[PDB]
Amino acid sequence: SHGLFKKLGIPGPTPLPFLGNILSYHKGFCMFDMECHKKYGKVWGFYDGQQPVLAITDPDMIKTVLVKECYSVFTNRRPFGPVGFMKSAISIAEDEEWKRLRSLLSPTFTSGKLKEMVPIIAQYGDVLVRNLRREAETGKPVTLKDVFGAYSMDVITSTSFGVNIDSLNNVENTKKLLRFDFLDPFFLSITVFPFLIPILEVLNICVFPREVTNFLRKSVKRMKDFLQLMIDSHKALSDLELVAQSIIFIFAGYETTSSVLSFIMYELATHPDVQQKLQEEIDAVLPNKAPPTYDTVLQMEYLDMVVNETLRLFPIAMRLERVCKKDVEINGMFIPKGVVVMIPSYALHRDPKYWTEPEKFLPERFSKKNKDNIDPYIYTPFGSGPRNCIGMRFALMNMKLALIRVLQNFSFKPCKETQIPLKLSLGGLLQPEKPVVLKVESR
Amino acid sequence: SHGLFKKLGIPGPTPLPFLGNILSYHKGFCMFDMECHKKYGKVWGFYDGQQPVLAITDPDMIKTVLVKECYSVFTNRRPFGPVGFMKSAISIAEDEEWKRLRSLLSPTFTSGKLKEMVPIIAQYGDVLVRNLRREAETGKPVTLKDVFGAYSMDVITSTSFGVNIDSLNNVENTKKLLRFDFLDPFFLSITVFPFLIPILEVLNICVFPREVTNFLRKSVKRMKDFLQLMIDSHKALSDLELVAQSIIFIFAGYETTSSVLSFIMYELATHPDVQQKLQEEIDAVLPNKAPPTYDTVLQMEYLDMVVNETLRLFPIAMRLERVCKKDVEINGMFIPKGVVVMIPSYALHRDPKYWTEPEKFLPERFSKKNKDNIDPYIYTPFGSGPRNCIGMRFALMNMKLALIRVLQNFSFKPCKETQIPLKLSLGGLLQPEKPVVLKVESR
Ligand code: HEM
Ligand code: HEM
Repeated sequence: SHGLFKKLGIPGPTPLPFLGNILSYHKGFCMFDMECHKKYGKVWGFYDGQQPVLAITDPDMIKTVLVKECYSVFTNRRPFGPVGFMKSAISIAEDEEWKRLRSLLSPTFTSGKLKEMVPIIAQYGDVLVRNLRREAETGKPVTLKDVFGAYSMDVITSTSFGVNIDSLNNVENTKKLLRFDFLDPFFLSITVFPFLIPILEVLNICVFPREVTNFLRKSVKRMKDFLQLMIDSHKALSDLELVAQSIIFIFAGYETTSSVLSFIMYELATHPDVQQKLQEEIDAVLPNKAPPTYDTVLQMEYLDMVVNETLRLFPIAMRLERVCKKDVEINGMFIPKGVVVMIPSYALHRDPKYWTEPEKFLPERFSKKNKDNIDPYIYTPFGSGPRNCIGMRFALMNMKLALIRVLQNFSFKPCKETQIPLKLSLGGLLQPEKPVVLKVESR
Repeated sequence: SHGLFKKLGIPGPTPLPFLGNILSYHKGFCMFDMECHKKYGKVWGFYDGQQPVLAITDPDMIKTVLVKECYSVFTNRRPFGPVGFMKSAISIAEDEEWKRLRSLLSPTFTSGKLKEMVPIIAQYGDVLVRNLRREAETGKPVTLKDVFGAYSMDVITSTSFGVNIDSLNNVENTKKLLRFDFLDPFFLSITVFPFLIPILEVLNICVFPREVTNFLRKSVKRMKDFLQLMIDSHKALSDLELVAQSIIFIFAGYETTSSVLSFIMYELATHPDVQQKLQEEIDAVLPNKAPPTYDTVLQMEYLDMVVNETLRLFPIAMRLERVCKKDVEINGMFIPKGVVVMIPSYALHRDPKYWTEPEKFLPERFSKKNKDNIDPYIYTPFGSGPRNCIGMRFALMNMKLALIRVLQNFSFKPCKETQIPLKLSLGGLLQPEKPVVLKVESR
């Protein structure tokens, strides 16, 4: 299989037997994508073990894959690995099963359901503030991912299950047992030995820990709006499949939001003029520290620009991927069946062809003047098409609500322990090498 | 997975952990199907390892599976196992790849191409006769599968590749290395360890021997009408995929025809009145030992009845199977995705509900009077629907041509070594326990 791109005339790094190009992931696959783009141009191919992967960067071709030919050709992501019952999670499911799950779970994220959650998640924005004042009087720098993770977990639990637990002063199975998720050498052996995935499945081995899953399974059992929207009810949902969607939302609510929130606060700390301008917008829109509402959040243009520019620099998804279901010929190029088509979001977000000074944090990229010159298929922090991020609206609103409440009360500065410039971890996930610590001063 | 049929309300034999019901194959799976039909009625379910299999016997439901819902639900047979490049063989391919192969190879078996082969395969019918006279003068009984296999291999090679080799006096890679195909304990371990199939594939392990495949690969290479119909040319064929179809046809030409021919000659030997009546029809239609033609073969009604009644007693395919592609509800019954739907041809052919005295060889079942009372979905020796036997017309013509030439010259009788009644082998394939030996006397 390692002669595919050579026969297609498609350039790429020469693969090694068995391993493919996975050894070039020593720099992390975000640096691999950037170097491959620089060296091979618009399109290139490489191998994850034996799996051929075709990387595309042309906006026309990206839109054809993500949007135009989603249902007919590019329906599914690359198979997850040994999952067990998590095969029914929406982000893992394939074909008509995903179509049903996407249709059944879409009502959860409507702007009507979104407006209902804002009074619920503003109560934790005040607990988050009080928790911040505790360490603000301490005088020593704060670890943001701890307090933001507690906030994000509190928000996702109550909005999903209606359970209200202050995480910082306590909460274990969730959060404390949701974090885990290591960069094991097991995942590397999965791509080198993908033929072993059916072995681990029959041994009831899964990447998820069996004790937390059975906790949620029995947690939702004694639980007898997202939890309501599935219960009150294509085809009706199942009990064990009920739990699968909860794990995704919990992980997406906790891990994603709190990681991006820490990146934003880092950028605000290292750019005080941006922090001051954002604080001035918040005080103008919400005079006298008025509580943020659904409609006031949507009125803050500079807040939207700061969130967007941070998601440009740190697209936590790093890559978009779709499995080619059949032989196709897109935009003048032929894709054989079984090839994983990959869009390197991280490299595209930092490409000098579309971004001026791409490494610099400049929110004015997303101003109403310059936003029209931004291609929606180069800048894809939430993906695109029918399989984009279903919680995009919730994530943006959840992050902005936390940012407003936090900046109304505090200003953030670098401390002696702050890593400047921030160094990204090379172990897969888009996270800082050192945890982000910042000085917090009450306004 | 072993609780599926219990939750469906579908009866069946209680499966063992890991193994399923495969231990009940000690009697051979043809006896297993007959006993299950007798015990559980119209429908039942069992497990090949972890694989659930649903057996159906209602003619309405069979027609829905084989004919009505072939392209939408029941397109593919159960996956073959470790195949290697033989995954592109038409009888193994799935979905649109099978559709292309079925469309590209259908012109091989037209009645026009069939009429062209009759003058070609009549030359071996005369070599077969001369070979038979040699052992007829010997005076000792003859092993039919040897002389019929040589004939069938000669016919399939010349009709497929245009190569003309007298097999009996010689031919090795083909035939002598085509037979092999043992009832290994490896196939049993395949169903118990179906998760290991991707392991054997990556180790370049296949059920087919690697030396014969590369012989045909290089045989057809120096070969630079079936071989012509693919070369002279949906999507064009491939070199390594060229060889895959040749292996199927060679195996189907050799193994299938010669096994059924031996069953027919056994029945003729143990029913002299049937043999005499058939000989009288052949002498009436072809006076003075006239060579059989395409049109004279189709005129022999009693010849057709004898072939059909033998295929009722010995349907060498034993089972028809289709993988359920999606959740469906057929004829008032719900089939979940991934269940193998199986039609037990052997048991249906010997069911007292449709056949009087089912164990008895009675060609008058298929007379023009009684043939109308035969359901085409109970009697399915060549399958049915778009995925039936593509070589049905060729096989029937090839067998009848051999039978005519053989019975014009010889009469067949049991000898002291003849096994009466014939005992079927319990090791999977529908073949006699003892090889069929018969006394051959020149007319
Ligand atoms: C800053 C926060 C987030 C970012 C940047 C983000 C980004 C993404 C991206 C890029 C995808 C893949 C899109 C594609 O393949 O085209 C995705 C998928 C998904 N996200 Fe998010 N996401 C975020 C937060 C969330 C949240 C808070 C939730 C739920 C509470 C969520 C639920 C999902 C689901 C269910 C999918 C899979 C959808 C499907 O396969 O149909 N995400 N996300
Ligand atoms: C007495 C002789 C034969 C019998 C009883 C027989 C029976 C069958 C049956 C029952 C099937 C499966 C049908 C289904 O699944 O519905 C089949 C498939 C097939 N047979 Fe035969 N067959 C015979 C001879 C031959 C010959 C001589 C050839 C070629 C030279 C051949 C080529 C094929 C092929 C290619 C398939 C698979 C077709 C597909 O999957 O589309 N068969 N046969």
